[PDB]
Amino acid sequence: PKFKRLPGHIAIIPDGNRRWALDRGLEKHEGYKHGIVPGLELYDICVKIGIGEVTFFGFTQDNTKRPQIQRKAFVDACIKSVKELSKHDAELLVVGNTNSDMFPKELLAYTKRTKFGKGKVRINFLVNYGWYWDLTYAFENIENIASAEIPRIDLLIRWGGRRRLSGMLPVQTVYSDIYVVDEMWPDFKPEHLFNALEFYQDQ
Amino acid sequence: PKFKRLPGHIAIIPDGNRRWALDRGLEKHEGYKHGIVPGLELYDICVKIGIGEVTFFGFTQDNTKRPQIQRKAFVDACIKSVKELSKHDAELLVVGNTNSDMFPKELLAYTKRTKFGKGKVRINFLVNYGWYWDLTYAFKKMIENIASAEIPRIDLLIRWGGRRRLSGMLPVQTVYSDIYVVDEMWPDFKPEHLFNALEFYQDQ
Repeated sequence: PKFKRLPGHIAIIPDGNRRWALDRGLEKHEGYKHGIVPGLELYDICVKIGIGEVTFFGFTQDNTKRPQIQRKAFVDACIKSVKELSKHDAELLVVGNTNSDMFPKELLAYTKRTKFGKGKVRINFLVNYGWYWDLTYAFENIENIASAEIPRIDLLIRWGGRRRLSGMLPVQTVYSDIYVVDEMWPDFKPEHLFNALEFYQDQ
Repeated sequence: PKFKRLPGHIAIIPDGNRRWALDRGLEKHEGYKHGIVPGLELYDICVKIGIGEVTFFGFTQDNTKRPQIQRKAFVDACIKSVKELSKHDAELLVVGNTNSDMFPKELLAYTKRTKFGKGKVRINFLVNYGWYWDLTYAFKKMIENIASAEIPRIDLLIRWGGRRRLSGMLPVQTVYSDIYVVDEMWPDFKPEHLFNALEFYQDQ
């Protein structure tokens, strides 16, 4: 799959895990564990076609107020995802509010950017993230927002059909092209990514 | 057209003016004036359906780096838009960087929210707006003191001309806005574009 122009940095909102699960007659929370392989496959594809940088929207400060069994499933999915990717030649950064009981302690090793393997691509995760916490971070210590190490996003791709930004990195998405996949994130398909890329290269 | 629900606050990016002009065989800068009447049409529909507040994306600091001839034209069209809306039942606020040779003097008067006729709808226009200028204005709860502070949260952003982007529109107020893209260029505005956006917003 050959492309006139590619984005330097792709933002991913991996939504639709709960609907995917109910839709299969599973419990809401059971969908998140099916989100991990989609993420590794997107990572593989990005390495092969040469996407420099990928940011995943993990979970916000508000998402922690969801039922416990959901929160634990989606937290556990983000941890598995970072551990797995660290096994596979990723430069990893986790941005989120570490000053919170809801920051998962297993990811404190990744709050400063860490080369793993040949460091093929920069992968960022928003984990216990909040746009308001991100922006106000600067008064307390705009080059200085929480998410300052995450650069401008060229293309944001959202699964699960909703057409909102959900407070993902307000500063870095000011001029980003947005593509919405209707399918749920666990139903990820290479062509979803390629269709976003076809769309991007035309802009 | 019966609605169970409406957005409180609609945001309009009236894009496509140049491509529409080129497509008619005009110069690029001649599209913007074909953008004025559509705006006054959108407002009349908002007033008649009960939309409370509409914010128009006029132009940004970035947009002024374009050639003299385009800048003059989209500034004139914005000035004419605001003057025309002043004749309606609208509470008008212009927001943007007034410490600039690029802010038109004729819109300074509108930088305080001003009720005309019966003030049936709040219209905000962004004129010499920049997202960086907006966030840094707070110079801690300083997000409540950004330049666009008088412009509340956006429920629905509707962009004409097929592009799915914010072009730096109100990063704070758009954090969770629903987004509807209309492929047709802004001067090809039809009531069906607004109705389709609101049906999408409600059926959500």
